[PDB]
Amino acid sequence: GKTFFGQPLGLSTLFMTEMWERFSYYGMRAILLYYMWFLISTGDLHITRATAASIMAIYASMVYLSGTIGGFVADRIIGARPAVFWGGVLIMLGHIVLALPFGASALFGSIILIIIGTGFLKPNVSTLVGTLYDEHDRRRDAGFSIFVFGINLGAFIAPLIVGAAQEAAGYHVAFSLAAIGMFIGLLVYYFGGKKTLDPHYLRPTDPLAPEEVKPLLVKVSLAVAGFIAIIVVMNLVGWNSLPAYINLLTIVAIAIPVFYFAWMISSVKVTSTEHLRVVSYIPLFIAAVLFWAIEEQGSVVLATFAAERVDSSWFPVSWFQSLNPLFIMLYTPFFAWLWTAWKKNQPSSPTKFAVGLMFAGLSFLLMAIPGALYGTSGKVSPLWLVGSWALVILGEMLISPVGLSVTTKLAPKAFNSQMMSMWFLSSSVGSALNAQLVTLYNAKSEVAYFSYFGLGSVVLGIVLVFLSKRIQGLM
Ligand SMILES: CCCCCCC/C=C\CCCCCC(=O)OC[C@@H](O)CO
Ligand SMILES: CCCCCCC/C=C\CCCCCC(=O)OC[C@@H](O)CO
Ligand SMILES: CCCCCCC/C=C\CCCCCC(=O)OC[C@@H](O)CO
Ligand SMILES: CCCCCCC/C=C\CCCCCC(=O)OC[C@@H](O)CO
Repeated sequence: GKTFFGQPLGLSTLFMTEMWERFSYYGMRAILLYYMWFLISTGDLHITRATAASIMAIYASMVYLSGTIGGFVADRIIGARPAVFWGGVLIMLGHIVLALPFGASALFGSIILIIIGTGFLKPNVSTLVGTLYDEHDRRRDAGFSIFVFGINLGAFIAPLIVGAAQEAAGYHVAFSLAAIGMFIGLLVYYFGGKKTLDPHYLRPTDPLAPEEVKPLLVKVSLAVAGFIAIIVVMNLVGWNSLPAYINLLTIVAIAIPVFYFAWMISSVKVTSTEHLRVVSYIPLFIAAVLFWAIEEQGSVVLATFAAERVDSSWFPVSWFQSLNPLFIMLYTPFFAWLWTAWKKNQPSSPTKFAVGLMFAGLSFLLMAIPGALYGTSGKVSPLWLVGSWALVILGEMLISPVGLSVTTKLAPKAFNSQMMSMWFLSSSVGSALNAQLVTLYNAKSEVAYFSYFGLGSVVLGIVLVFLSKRIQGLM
């Protein structure tokens, strides 16, 4: 019968829903940094550009960290389908706040709404995609491959459309276009989900038991009281600046995997065999952190280079952000044929982590060339950025599909659900690491910034190549 490229027609609803949410999110990311530059130039925002770059990095870090909790909220409390809807309302509200005739006072309110909203939506839309296929359906992998296609599709047209609207009608209209994009998504999701989505997912599939309610309430209350207490003593000591808070969220985002790691490597009930699998995974987790740190600097550091060091007079600078989802859509049909046809001697999944990290380092090493040859005073060809993005995404084609499968294969049965978080949390730690590194990038440190962090990523990819045989053997 009639399908959506061979899959049930319910996929088209979740295709549209996530395409328009990625449209709203990445359409905002393409102009949010430049919007902060504008507020700084008018004296309305009293921070430096290095701090504004840190905000962008720690913003993304909290979004991924929020994406590790929304799955628990839906599957236990509110339900997957209500989490996508109300998550989308919070995202729409976040963009509406920026569309209002406000300035810097609306930045923190808008950021919180999108952080909470994205955590409810992104994990539970992927969850609803799986619910379209009863088990044994081998169309599942092809359906998710089409789902991620709409993800990249929305991330591609958003910087082009939203960036052009900013040049024509200003920032407030451009931010309203992002809110409208989320509005189109909730329209197709609400009315489309009422026809093809299973009504069982209107409630939590694993609701709380009566004896589970009180301990969960105590657990979330102690974490809030402690986090509030940490903020209290900061202002008393005097560490009450915006870089001080960003450092706090940097520490709490990095301590979560560090505490989870020390919590896992120390337990006795795991015995020796599965204990080495956790130790051997540490070189893999740190490599994912370094890659996602480089990949997420495209919307921060590379966006700064595009506006200041590239002669892009005939088009909006924010259009460079479309290069990241463009190469993904171009690389996917090639790598889809590659991994299946390469039956002879396909490299191990740890090696793909190493080569993926080396290519992310080659992307930054490439960016050090124009500043060393021409200097940092003038403008260079826009082809330097399209070559940098081409390299870092080649590293993503090797790391992103293999990444989650690596953590699951090395995960002991007692750490499985927690090990899965370690993979998703590597994106939050990479952006948390960026919140400190992007401050070092400026006009006079361009060549050094790209050289040291680029070579350091290449060297650490060489080290993983050596350690690849030992880690694959444990699998
Ligand atoms: C449910 C619909 C949600 C979408 C709401 C869309 C809101 C429409 C318009 C408000 C934003 C445009 C206001 C433009 C403005 O005030 O600044 C003037 C202009 O020069 C700057 O762009
Ligand atoms: C997402 C809604 C806000 C949740 C904030 C976090 C507060 C912590 C736990 C939520 C309170 C528990 C509500 C669920 C509940 O009472 O279920 C009871 C029933 O299912 C079993 O007796
Ligand atoms: C599948 C693996 C892909 C690897 C691609 C490797 C590409 C090799 C060389 C690209 C040129 C290296 C950068 C040097 C360069 O572009 O300088 C040219 C510049 O001086 C022109 O004015
Ligand atoms: C961007 C992803 C992080 C990759 C870092 C890999 C860790 C290995 C080496 C890091 C370079 C250490 C020296 C860096 C440094 O001197 O900091 C200042 C530098 O930015 C000069 O402007």
